[PDB]
Amino acid sequence: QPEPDMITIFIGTWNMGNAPPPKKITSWFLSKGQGKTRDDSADYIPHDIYVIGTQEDPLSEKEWLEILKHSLQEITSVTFKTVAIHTLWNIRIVVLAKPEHENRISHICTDNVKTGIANTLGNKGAVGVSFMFNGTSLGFVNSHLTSGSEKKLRRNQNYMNILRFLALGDKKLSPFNITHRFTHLFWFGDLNYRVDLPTWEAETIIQKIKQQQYADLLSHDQLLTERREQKVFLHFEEEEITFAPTYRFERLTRDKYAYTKQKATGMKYNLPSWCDRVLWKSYPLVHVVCQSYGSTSDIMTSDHSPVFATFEAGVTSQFVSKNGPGTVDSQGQIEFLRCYATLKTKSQTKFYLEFHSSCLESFVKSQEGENEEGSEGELVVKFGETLPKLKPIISDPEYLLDQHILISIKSSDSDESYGEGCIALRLEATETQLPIYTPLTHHGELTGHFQGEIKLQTSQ
Ligand SMILES: COc1ccc(NC(=O)Nc2cccs2)cn1
Repeated sequence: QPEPDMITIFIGTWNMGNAPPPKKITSWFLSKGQGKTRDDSADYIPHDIYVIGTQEDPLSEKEWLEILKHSLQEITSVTFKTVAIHTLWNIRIVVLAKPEHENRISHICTDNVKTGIANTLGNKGAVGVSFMFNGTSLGFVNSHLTSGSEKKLRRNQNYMNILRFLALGDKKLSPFNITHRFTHLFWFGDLNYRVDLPTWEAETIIQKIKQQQYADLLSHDQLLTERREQKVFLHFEEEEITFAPTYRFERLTRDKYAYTKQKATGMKYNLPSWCDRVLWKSYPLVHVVCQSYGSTSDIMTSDHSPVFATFEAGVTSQFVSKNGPGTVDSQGQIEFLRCYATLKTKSQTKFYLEFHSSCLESFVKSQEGENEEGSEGELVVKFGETLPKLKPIISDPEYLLDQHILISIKSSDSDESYGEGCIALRLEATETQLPIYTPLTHHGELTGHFQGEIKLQTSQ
């Protein structure tokens, strides 16, 4: 039975509004309702992995798992296996997978982050799950960020705390946060970004929604605008939104947005907003295609509608050769030529590189680079032709061209990373000098760039 080169992944996010769900929620898992929806002809075809994020979830783990499993069984006639479940307060993540994947899934990690301090610590934060699916690392984050139209900066701070402190994936990748640890990272939740229009425009916004005219609303969505200004979710993707705002509804119908200030809202307006989102970040040149992104119309127990997104995602096999794993394959090598880092830092320490990859036995430290002053005030760290030759464990091009090299640039003085990036080995040619490039980030913010040339030797 051959190993897959693709899987499909369902991502769900639902703020349940502290209310139990209705008896039928199959529309969510079928990607039916508004937006980019799934074809009826696929309804019986199970996804490989279902990842369910809830917020304001009033159920026990047992109660929600029973509902999820019985839902998927009704749809697919498959009894899904529980990969992981993790809850922080009323924020929950469930990962289910087809039984045939049980022996493909390993290295399961869970963690949470609590955001805020004192007043603002006690209900917001994130839960996450990571695991290996054969040769491919998968990370999943469900976050409930700070609420309120006037708190977009707080949400951006919540995001940075979550990506710094959520401990998922391979702990040997010590310079790297979750935005570099995974082949595919999915980040979803009640991100709580609002449509930033005046309160007086509430009825005009409602009109626009009834006409399915979302363009003038999305142009004011705080998540889109903050992402355009590189304030949050740098280097993440989001499918185009073609569904109505998923908040704030009167419960038990979808006919009414409940936006007016009430004692129950702390006298805050809740203009219709796309609070409930799914974003992703995959390593360069790995296949990932969003095949649905939408909201249900028929689940009305909460003041939020459920959101679904589905993806085709490239996966690789757990490669064995006569040589690697447990030795090198002299026939393979990775060379870096004419490489330099450009850093936004004011620091004048010397820097070195670390090269991390599951195609290496262990990470590789470079010699210190040569600092020069760049014209426009920046630091340029030149490595020229000094970088070590990397010795992959397997030289077969079917393996090596699918791999990635994580790069950290570190201070000689403090051994702290000033920037992290990723280079694909999915090259146009082997035994040929080719340009490479990655932006460098630290704590998920832009700190520089790394560019140069690569020369990859495979067994072919
Ligand atoms: C390689 O990482 C990425 C990922 C996405 C992108 N493009 C964007 O982020 N485009 C956006 C327009 C407005 C908000 S965001 C570039 N590089």
